Amino acid sequence: GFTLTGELQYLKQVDDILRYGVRKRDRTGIGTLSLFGMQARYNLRNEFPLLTTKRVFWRAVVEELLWFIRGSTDSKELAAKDIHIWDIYGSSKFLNRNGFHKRHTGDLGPIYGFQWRHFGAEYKDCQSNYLQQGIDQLQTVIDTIKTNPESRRMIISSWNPKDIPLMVLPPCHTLCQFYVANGELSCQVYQRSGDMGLGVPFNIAGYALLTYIVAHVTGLKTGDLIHTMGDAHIYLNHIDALKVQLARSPKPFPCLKIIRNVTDINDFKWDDFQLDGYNPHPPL
Amino acid sequence: TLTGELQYLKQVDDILRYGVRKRDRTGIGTLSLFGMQARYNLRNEFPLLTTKRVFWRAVVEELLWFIRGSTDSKELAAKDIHIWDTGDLGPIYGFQWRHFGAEYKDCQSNYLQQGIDQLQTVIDTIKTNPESRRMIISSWNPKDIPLMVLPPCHTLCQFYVANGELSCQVYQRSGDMGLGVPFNIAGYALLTYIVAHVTGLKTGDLIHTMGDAHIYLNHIDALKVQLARSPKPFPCLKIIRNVTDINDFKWDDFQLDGYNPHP
Ligand SMILES: O=c1[nH]c(=O)n([C@H]2C[C@H](O)[C@@H](COP(=O)(O)O)O2)cc1/C=C/Br
Repeated sequence: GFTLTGELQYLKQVDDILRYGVRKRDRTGIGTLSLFGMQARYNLRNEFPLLTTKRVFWRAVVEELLWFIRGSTDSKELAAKDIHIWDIYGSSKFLNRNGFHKRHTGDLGPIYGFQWRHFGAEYKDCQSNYLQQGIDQLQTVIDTIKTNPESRRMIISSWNPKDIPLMVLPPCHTLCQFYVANGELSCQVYQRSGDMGLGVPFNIAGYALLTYIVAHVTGLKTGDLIHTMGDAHIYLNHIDALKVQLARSPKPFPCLKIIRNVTDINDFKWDDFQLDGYNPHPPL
Repeated sequence: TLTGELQYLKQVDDILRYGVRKRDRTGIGTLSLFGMQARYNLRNEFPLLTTKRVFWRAVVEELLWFIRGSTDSKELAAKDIHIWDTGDLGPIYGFQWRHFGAEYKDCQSNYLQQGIDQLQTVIDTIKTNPESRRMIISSWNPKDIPLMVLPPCHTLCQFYVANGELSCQVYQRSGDMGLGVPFNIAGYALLTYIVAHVTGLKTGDLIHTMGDAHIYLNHIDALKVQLARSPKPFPCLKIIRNVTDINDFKWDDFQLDGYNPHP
């Protein structure tokens, strides 16, 4: 291979946004450097693509995925586990200032988890029960992988325009596609908007984890994660930090082991995962 | 740092040299690679492949068929274009582009003001919030998919403005390099030209992303021939009339110059 992969390509990406990126006025008010249309390959064979040049909150990644898997959209459940990444959007101050004054605290609307397990259902609130409503994208993929893995139609999309106005924020990782070859599960994720500073390393971990999880329950080996994105951007108030992180040579990716033989997609716990060798670089 | 049609050709070559044995949905064998991407420049050129003649008139008429939200294949046959061959194809691209989330009945029923007009929405957003990262047209509707004759290959696309130029990245889940992909490239390259013209913007890049990029085992020889050929300079597409309405485009409004494909 003469083309970069893994954390080298990620760093290759932030570098290009730093030299060729375009300054644009962002929704949040603060400016960003932007490039459009990127793609990075992350090998999943015998290693886990958890970025090492700066520490990734691994436990939040795990809990958020299981939070997606159970169809949940109540940020309080994450905060009940000291995972406060969605707390801002669940907070009462945000909900009222953004037209969601009738919704109760934590109600994130029809976010990822809802679209994953019940796409098409009419959303009520994060407390409601929606079982056997909508379309279970996650479970149809698992069924298709077991029945007809040659399929090129194994996709999970969160982009529901009809439900989007109810969402606190449009799905950044809009969809992913699974792919099976040589009894080896692969997964490409399309990310419409990717903040290189915060979200992108967090998402890469999640969809790598998701591929590991699905490949687990389907008896398949993990192939590759392909991280495709649209508006690849770097917030201007992060440039100084990203250039310091840029000089760090990334360490060997860690191992991921599942200590239990989970057969049910909903039956995964935080205590099921073993991460060996994660020795990221010291903070700023 | 590989430009133009050579991007497509290297992709073809890679799936032949590095491609994986994977079975097609119909039973035939294919060579496959998961995850690819190509950047086609739209500045003073149009990425219509030259190493093989592409059905230019169906690219245009199908798009204008998508734009007016038609799911009737008889509408394309009425212009001697039968690439979709009574009539009712189910809630395909046209119904998803203009009426996403509406209740589909048949190809003759009316869906105006029903569902969500993604196409006009991204148009409005370009004139209003060109810095938006949410300008997306998705054709993937798990609800309506079992009623489609064929699931959408081009799942979605995202538009992007920078320095007055309009760029589009399209996600194609499944790419037959032998036939589909070339027709598809020009399909979304043409789309960018249309939305740019309406919005008054320039044309940036078509970013072409693929999932299962594959080659059928019949087409190997016929692609080994095409790869032997030398690429030729891309044509120049000119929108000859000043159209303001996305629905006001006709075949006569397009002038394709300098297209010299191989036999
Ligand atoms: O636009 C296209 N481009 C393409 O390559 N193809 C090709 C891609 C693939 O071989 C086949 C689609 O079958 P599945 O992937 O669903 O099993 O047709 C098809 C289309 C039309 C889609 Br409607």
